[PDB]
Amino acid sequence: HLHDIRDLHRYYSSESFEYSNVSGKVENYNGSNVVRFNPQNHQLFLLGKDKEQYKEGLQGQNVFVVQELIDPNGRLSTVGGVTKKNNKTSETNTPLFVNKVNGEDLDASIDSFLIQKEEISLKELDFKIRQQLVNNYGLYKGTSKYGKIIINLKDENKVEIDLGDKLQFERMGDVLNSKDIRGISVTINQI
Amino acid sequence: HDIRDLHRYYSSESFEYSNVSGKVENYNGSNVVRFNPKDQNHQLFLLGKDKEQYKEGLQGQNVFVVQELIDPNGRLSTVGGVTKKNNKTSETNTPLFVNKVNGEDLDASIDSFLIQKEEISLKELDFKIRQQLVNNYGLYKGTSKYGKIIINLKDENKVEIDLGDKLQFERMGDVLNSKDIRGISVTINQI
Repeated sequence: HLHDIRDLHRYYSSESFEYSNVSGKVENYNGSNVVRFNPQNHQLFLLGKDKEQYKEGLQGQNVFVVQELIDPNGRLSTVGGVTKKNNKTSETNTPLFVNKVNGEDLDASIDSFLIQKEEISLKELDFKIRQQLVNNYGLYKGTSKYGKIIINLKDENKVEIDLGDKLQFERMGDVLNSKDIRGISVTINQI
Repeated sequence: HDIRDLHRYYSSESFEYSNVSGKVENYNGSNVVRFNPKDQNHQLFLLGKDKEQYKEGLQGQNVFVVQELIDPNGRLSTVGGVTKKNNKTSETNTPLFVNKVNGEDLDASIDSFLIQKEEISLKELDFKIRQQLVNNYGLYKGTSKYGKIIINLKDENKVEIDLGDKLQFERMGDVLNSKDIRGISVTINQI
């Protein structure tokens, strides 16, 4: 897990790409499973719920990509972010709350969050949400670092994400039906 | 304001009467409208936005009631809470996020809020949320007192209510369009 406010800031401010028609075989890279592709050369770690679902490879999927590192051979490595295609360009605006506790004060704000697909990886959800927090709510700046992103799916399940560190690599493979996302409430608990 | 009084008030029984009618009048300073369904004489203080809107009294509209007191003459007094008339049963479900901030700890739940009618006074919205919280989220019990209810309205206006005290009498006449309620997110800043 990545601690340190400055490190969190840079990563969640970085550039992201989204690719379609991504197919690769499958290959073992010291332990975890991988998929190389070249639209610049690329490497995709399946080590989560995608380890299960893409256990032999990718046929034509979409991949949300955030650059973790360039490995020794020169590959853009990235974890998770795999969605289906056929993956409709469905589109849903969803209520966003940012609740900024600062000891005894509370600066609450309302926004919305535009998911642009029928299916969205928890990786992409997490990235886009925090990038919005970084840009408009001063997340990972001064005293804004700890807190949670909370996602309500069809009024029954919950998805917590601790803002204190990077989304865990294991749950980057998770996928959500956009439709089901009812809202998002973030609560930054200030130092 | 004391936490046990807030507990009592927001733990109390509500009524919503149909077809309420009466002329406006007197009572020391403030406008009121005396009405009465079977066997219990009511007195409705119009001391806010409803002071202007309903300055010639009450045709057939509905009235959300919460007993503030029983006045010297025996009339059960109540402030605000007037909705439109018909006022159909169009049913909206609307997401509810509860966030309990206990120092460095943060416990967030997800839930749903069932609004039954097409319009709804702020008074009724305020009461129904707080009651749910008092019944399911240990509000007004122990260290749970301060915080805010933040309602998100049709893309995208905000309404804050402070949990630290009873809803200001002067806003009880405010009314919301039920469909436009995107979602509520309450934060309890624990002591």
